[PDB]
This record gives sequence, C-alpha cells and structure tokens, in this order.
Amino acid sequence: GSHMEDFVRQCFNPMIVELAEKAMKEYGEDPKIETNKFAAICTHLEVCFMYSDGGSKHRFEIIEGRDRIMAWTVVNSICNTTGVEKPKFLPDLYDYKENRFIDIGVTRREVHIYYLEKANKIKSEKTHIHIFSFTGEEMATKADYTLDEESRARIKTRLFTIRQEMASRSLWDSFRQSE
Ligand SMILES: O=C(NCCOc1ccccc1)c1nc([C@@H]2CCCN2C(=O)CCc2ccccc2Cl)[nH]c(=O)c1O
Ligand SMILES: [Mn+2]
Ligand SMILES: [Mn+2]
Repeated sequence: GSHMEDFVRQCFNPMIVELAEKAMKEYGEDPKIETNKFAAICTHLEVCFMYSDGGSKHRFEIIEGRDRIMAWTVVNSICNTTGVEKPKFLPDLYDYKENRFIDIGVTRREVHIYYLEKANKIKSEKTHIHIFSFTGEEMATKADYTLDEESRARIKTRLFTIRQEMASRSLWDSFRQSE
C-alpha cells in the first residue's frame, strides 16, 4: 500500500486511472507494486488526451488507451485507407491533417537522450515523434510541433504541476530515479 498509488488515484481522473490499470493488467504488471510505472502511464495517457484535444474537432484518432487488438485494428484501417506505412510498434495518435502517426513521449530525463532512444526502438521512418519533459522542454521530429503553442503550453504546465505535487509528497526523487 504505497503513498504513490494513493497519490495517483486522487491526481488523475477516474477514466484515466481505469485505462492505465487495464493497460498494466494486459501486460501483467501490478499497479499496487509497480507504482512509479503506474504514475508514468497515467501521465502518458493524460498527455495524449490533452494533445488530441489540441486540434480541430476530429483531427486526431486516439490509439493509446485501447486494448491491443482494437488498437492494431484501427491502425490497419488507417493504413489501408490512407496508404501510409504500417508501423512496427503501436503509435499513440493519428493526425488526419498531417497524415502521420505520432508516438508521444514523456520523460524525466533530457529530451535529447529520450528522443534518440525512442527513434531507434520504434524503427519507423514515418512515425512522427513528440517528446515532452517534466521541466518544460519539448522535441519533435523535423522541428514540426503539430499543435499551436498554447495547446503545447498547457501540456507543459500540467506536467510541471504533477512534478510539484509529487515532490511536495516526497515521491518525486523516487519517481525521477525510476526512469
Ligand atoms: O505505447 C507504449 N507502449 C505500449 C504498451 O506497453 C505497455 C507496457 C507495460 C504496461 C502497459 C503497456 C509506450 N511505451 C513507452 C515505454 C517504452 C516502451 C515501453 N514503455 C513502457 O512500458 C513505459 C510505460 C508506458 C507503458 C505504456 C504506455 C506508455 C508508457 Cl510511458 N513509451 C511510450 O511513449 C509509449 O507510447
Ligand atoms: Mn503508446
Ligand atoms: Mn507514447
């Protein structure tokens, strides 16, 4: 019964918490034990949702937060109708405006490092990458940040708020060192 599990539950909204614990279940991890990862997935989820709200009405298709079969199902439907490369790994969103998949990263480390690590792993030329940090830095593929500045700023604000809430509860160091 960790302080972190209770913090997560009153910091993120119940829909986010539900989706996160389900995602961990499907991959056989326990939110009760792997608490830092629990917080990370909720954070990643909330960022993806704020991101998808950033655009026009139906600009983004949300792939993160689905179960794996349905997520892949939507990917092939997008691919088989837009003639776009089928990625090796599940992206987080699809941008109908820019006709590309997006994987969103959230890191406690330096954004350059995390970006470099992600590009190698995804091993998809076409997948756009957009990294946010808890300190307010962002790095996006080809310097193309997709959204306007204000949508990205509220994401960065929320991320820094989470960091303060954690640190005020002494969970930040453990969370920072866990990545
Ligand atoms: O979609 C992603 N992974 C597919 C699902 O993998 C799970 C694996 C275990 C449980 C539940 C799910 C994804 N993974 C990652 C990173 C590096 C690769 C593995 N990883 C993580 O396990 C970190 C925690 C995480 C899990 C899921 C979603 C977001 C995060 Cl942060 N970073 C993304 O930005 C991203 O989108
Ligand atoms: Mn994802
Ligand atoms: Mn992601």
